Amino acid sequence: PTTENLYFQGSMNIFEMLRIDEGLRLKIYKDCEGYYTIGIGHLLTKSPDLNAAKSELDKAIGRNCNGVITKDEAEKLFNQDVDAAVRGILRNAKLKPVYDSLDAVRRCAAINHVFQMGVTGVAGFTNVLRMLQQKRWDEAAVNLAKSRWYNQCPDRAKRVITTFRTGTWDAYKNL
Repeated sequence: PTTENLYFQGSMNIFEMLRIDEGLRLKIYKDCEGYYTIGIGHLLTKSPDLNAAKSELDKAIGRNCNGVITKDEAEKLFNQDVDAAVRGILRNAKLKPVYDSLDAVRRCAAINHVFQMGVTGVAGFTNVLRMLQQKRWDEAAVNLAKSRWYNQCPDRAKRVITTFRTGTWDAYKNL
């Protein structure tokens, strides 16, 4: 690793990680599962109704957006959504002990997983949670790769799975 390479971990954090996995879009679009999304992975609604998505958007931002937001608004919403995922882990009796056992990089992977799937989805993966607590990284990554979350939308999840396997930021290098 060069001096620059050793600096790369200091540039990565949960925000930059999710920003790479989710992208940044200023107009409502459908994600890989067909759900209306905006910003940095902000899922607006699971309803097939674009009007519902627009109503949820206006509520989230606090103005009449007509389906479009600014980069600053996307960043603000993203920070709220990341804070929500962390809070959701820490108040959950199943997820908190696993999260606490993880190193800093895998804790980002955990927050990312919860941001993408929600708390009950993540807390339902009984075997993966035990594998992570037991530091069985290869087994945890193989089992994550069986999930519908990964298999239905591999490009958004693959980086996170690698990060659970290695505890490094290597999957986020050289985009």
